Amino acid sequence: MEHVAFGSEDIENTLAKMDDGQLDGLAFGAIQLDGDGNILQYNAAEGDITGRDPKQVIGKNFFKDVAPCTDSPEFYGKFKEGVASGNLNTMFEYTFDYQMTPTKVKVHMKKALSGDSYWVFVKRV
Ligand SMILES: *C(=O)/C=C/c1ccc(O)cc1
Repeated sequence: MEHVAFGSEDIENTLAKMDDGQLDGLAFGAIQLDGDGNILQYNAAEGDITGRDPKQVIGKNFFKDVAPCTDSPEFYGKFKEGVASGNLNTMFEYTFDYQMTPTKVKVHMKKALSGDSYWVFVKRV
């Protein structure tokens, strides 16, 4: 397991250093999106929660295709606001329920160090 806690203050720095196998070693789900919501990275822990194949969701749109329950002011709205302001860093509870059993989670969204890149981190609650 990679030695990284969900919600860490410097999580973006740690993950900037990681390859795919490393991201798959995290204790929590990790998705990297571009500013339009297209899926750049998706780790094994996230697929364990959602039943999505991390190898195949890459390239799809998280808000339009994969996770319509997040296409809402409460999730997508916060993403959009943080992308626009340039300082995305927000945490909230949510329920994921499209093509998976309804699952309560805690979500942390945070701007990545690489350009036009934004993390969505997920753990069960
Ligand atoms: C609601 O439709 C949420 C769906 C979902 C959330 C997170 C994922 O990684 C995959 C699907």
